[PDB]
Amino acid sequence: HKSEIAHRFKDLGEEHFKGLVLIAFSQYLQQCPFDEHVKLVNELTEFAKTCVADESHAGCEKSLHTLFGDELCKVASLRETYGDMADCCEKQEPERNECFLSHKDDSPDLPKLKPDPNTLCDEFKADEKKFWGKYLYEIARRHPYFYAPELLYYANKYNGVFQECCQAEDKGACLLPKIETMREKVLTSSARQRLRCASIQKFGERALKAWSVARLSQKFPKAEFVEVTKLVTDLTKVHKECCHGDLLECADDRADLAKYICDNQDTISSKLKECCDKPLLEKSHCIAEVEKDAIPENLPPLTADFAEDKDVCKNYQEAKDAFLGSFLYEYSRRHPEYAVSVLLRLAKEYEATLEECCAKDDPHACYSTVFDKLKHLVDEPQNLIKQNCDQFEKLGEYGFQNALIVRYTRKVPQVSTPTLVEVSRSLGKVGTRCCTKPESERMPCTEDYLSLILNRLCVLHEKTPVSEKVTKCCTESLVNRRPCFSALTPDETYVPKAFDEKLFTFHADICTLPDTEKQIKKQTALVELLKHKPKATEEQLKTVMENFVAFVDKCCAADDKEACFAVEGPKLVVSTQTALA
Ligand SMILES: [Au+]
Ligand SMILES: [Mg+2]
Repeated sequence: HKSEIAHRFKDLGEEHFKGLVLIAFSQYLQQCPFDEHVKLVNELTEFAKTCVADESHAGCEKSLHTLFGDELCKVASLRETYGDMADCCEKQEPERNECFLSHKDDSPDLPKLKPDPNTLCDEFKADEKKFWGKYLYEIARRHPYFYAPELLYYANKYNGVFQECCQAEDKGACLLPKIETMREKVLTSSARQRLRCASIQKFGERALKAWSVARLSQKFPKAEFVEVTKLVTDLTKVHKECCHGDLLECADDRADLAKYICDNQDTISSKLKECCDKPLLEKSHCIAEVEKDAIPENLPPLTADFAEDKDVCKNYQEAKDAFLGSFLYEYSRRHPEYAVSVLLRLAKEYEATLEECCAKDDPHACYSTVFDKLKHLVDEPQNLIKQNCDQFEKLGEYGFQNALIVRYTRKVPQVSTPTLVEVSRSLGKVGTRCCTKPESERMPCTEDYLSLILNRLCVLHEKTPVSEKVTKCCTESLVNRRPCFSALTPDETYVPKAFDEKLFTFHADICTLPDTEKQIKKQTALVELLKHKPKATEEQLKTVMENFVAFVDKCCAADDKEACFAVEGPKLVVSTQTALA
């Protein structure tokens, strides 16, 4: 293929090709209408055909970055709509693309899609392929780093829901639990992916390679260290690809990996037959979430290769990363039950122990007892879960969430009120995800989800920074991010924010609000309280929360919504300044 774009079309087929390109446009230019995007997609798609006929046509030898980028620069409303993004056009590739990426909005502030059974069913029966595409649109433009192939898979599943439910009688009661389930999976899938993109973009491939080794050695402990390095290499490239935005190349390599993995399951995992039956995209999804394989029986103890062994310092100096990779693998395959995040912590620690012990007099005497500083980092996470699950069960979801709001607002009062609300809400849902799960399954479940959610915090923060505490924690480590935040305590350095009455005014429009957006208004007010009076003991906040509730309820159900929020509102406000010294 003297022509990359031709290659892609051949390799992917029109349907997906057309999808991935719409995703890309939707991800770079996030506030453009669906229509205007569809347009560009066909333009690029027609041309793609030109090149598959004539690999030698003018332009075909151009990179997919050049090509796609040139198209972006032709959008006429682009400076108007996107600002300093228009300036990226003045630049050569690959600086141009890099500039485009950096203008991707991680918090895009677009209407929260509140789905109507009846109307959505109409669009489906009408245009199934436009409906599918508009899904692709609306997700991708809200998740500009969403793993492109996986979002294809999700559009599929979304179609499978609507194709089935619009024929049931009570369409709504059929589909609405289904769209709700998926939604969580999609946000999880988004979160996971943005953490992959932040690994590479902020800590190098090295970082994301290790994230991999770990996870894969757990999935396929029956695989050689050779195999796993091949497998990793491949999957990192896919992820490097989807992150820098060459989505077609991404979707390709990923499918090539799926093909390879099934073409080799004999030297990877017994758990693969079920996956290696499916259609293209279903297959890859199933491989991702495969059952782990039984750990091989008679493996030596670790303590033999990496502590008892004589020439460990030596091997470590010979192939720094290989040796360390080796560790990560041997340790990862043995212990499926550890969280990935923990396993990697063990790895950096091991690295630290060797790096200190090697430049010493009697290096063996020093490193012999590494598995000692090592056990010490499997217990640290273990006690802080105990508390959380003790607290979740004793407070319920929304209640635990509010406790977290308080802890976080104290920890880093600096951070944007909107961020603290969204973050604390997600740390909350972790209770309901994990504490339910079997006592010993607990710590890994929580370690993974916190990994994502904390990254979300770092991602919103890095953009427009405020807390050196947040930044220090976000940048100093990737693995030790979670401990780093637990460590933080409130700042006597924090001068309390002044009283602003608009932060604690409640209009009769609090009863219009849905349950979710109702708690948010409430939770926001909690933050703005803790921000104004940071010293206030939960003693007081207790009756303050009981008080908003004494009031929201007394008016939202009063004879005249407003005459209440009118007079009874200011009452509450004078109240709480008398309440909080
Ligand atoms: Au636009
Ligand atoms: Mg390329």
